[PDB]
Amino acid sequence: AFTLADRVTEEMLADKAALVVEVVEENYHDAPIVGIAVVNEHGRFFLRPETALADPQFVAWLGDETKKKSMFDSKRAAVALKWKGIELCGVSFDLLLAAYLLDPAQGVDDVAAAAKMKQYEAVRPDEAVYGKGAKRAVPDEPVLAEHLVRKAAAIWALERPFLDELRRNEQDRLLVELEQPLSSILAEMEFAGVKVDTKRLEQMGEELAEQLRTVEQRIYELAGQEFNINSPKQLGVILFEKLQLPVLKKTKTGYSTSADVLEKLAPYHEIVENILHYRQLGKLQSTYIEGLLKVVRPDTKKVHTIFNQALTQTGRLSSTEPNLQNIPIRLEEGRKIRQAFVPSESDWLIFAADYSQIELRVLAHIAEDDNLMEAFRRDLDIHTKTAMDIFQVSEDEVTPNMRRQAKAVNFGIVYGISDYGLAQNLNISRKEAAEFIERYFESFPGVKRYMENIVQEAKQKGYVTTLLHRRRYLPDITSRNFNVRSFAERMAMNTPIQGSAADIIKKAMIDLNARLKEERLQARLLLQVHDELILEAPKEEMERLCRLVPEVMEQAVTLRVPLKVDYHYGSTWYDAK
DNA sequence: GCGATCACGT
DNA sequence: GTACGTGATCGCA
Repeated sequence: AFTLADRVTEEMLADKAALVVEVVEENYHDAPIVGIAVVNEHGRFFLRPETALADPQFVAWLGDETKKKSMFDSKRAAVALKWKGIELCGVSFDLLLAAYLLDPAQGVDDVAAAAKMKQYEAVRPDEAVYGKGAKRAVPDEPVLAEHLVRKAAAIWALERPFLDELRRNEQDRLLVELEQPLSSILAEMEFAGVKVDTKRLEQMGEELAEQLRTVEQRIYELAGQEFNINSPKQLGVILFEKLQLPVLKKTKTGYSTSADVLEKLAPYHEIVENILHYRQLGKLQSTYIEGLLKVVRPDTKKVHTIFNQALTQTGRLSSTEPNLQNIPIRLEEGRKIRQAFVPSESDWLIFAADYSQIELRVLAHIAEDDNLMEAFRRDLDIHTKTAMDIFQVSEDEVTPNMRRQAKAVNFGIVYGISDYGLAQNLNISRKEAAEFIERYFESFPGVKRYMENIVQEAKQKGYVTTLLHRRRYLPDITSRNFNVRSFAERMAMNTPIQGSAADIIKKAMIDLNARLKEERLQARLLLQVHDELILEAPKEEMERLCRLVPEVMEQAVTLRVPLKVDYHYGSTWYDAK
């Protein structure tokens, strides 16, 4: 049983405890704390938050680094407490991050899922307690208090077996020196948020809305009819039924209207280019203008993203509400959305720094391919150099299309694309793509050795690892379905590359955070997107940041090839280019 | 109201 | 067809 507590007592404030600070709303920013449980050597306690969070001794305990707490998803609680003006310190074990590191494919999203990994089932899944979707609801205090106490008791019971397995995997330092410190840095970044120029966004959205209606009127002209252009079903009836355009690709219920297909239907009818333009404009208007404006807080005029640290199978961060990694990077108005992201104070600027080709540099290091390593030691343009070797031409003989094809081979490596995906990316046959790949391996035989050796290692051990000992289990590597086996082989090759790059960026973030405080700069980390870090800082700090940030990022790890960082600053994220 | 499906940005 | 997140439509109960 447990103590349903009236007031905070001294025995609730031991120097080691499992702690539950429950935030039930999915978006925890400025969200209610619905209850608190503490389990320690003296007992098990449920506290009402209006009581506990108004208690000086309990608040002092929360903020005391020397009182150690074990938790699940400590960042959710940290941020919810930041919005109440309360600091959470001393979190020495995060069970969500521990479960993530042990097996990211398990999907661990609550205490019960993690507990089941160790045959502990005396805790319910959150979904069984709070309900799903519309029916979601905080239950009565007796049901709530038992749930929170069972979650804390599970965290209390599970710390030792989880830490023991992490230690056997050589992942104990990964948890304690990388993922957990990063969790606190991410909490600060989310809480600070990023200032959005909403008038600029609304002005962009008004541009699009008038452009969209011009294109949309033109499409109804060439259609001889009005129809929902945003319905791929109705658009198929207009294209392939009414206008009798060739069906080149089939979807599983009707006709494909992908941008891939439409670009090749373009010579046949003027409607097609107008559909393509409508699709561009409408994606910007719906996903990025209206999408962003919906998640800007009117109190702060900021967006406060939520970074998901325990989701991807490579170790990269993901982010939501908004997903600021999805912001377009190709077109002109694509990245012009980034004009809307501004410093949060007068006379501050945005500073952005990004790793140049970190994935291919990591590959050069892991594969120890002499040709790849030398190209980076000479700081060559890697796509031009790849074209030179594959086609055996001098630099001045590399045509733009040759460089494009080499760049597509290189991107297929960074992102693990199939050779059918290479064919599909280059609009060539599978046989031609295969010959492309063999010429690459003729030029980079160390990369070929690495690809063969890592697949054999994944088959032997059952998993692959990154430079900082993240692992990914690959049970499909021995499957008899060719497509299932092939995807697992590509993941064996890709995860050490993408996940080691993720490791390096996370270590750079931790090193940068420490250096900024050591230097007593006001500069603050705001975002991590792709291979880039974004900060804001007083304009009087730019010259110092120009030396400090690239140095910290370049020295985060020592590889057989240099790490290279490009950096810029400006009055907006766009202009930090 | 929720799930499957399509499309598009990463 | 890499890692993912989002929006729109559709057609269910």
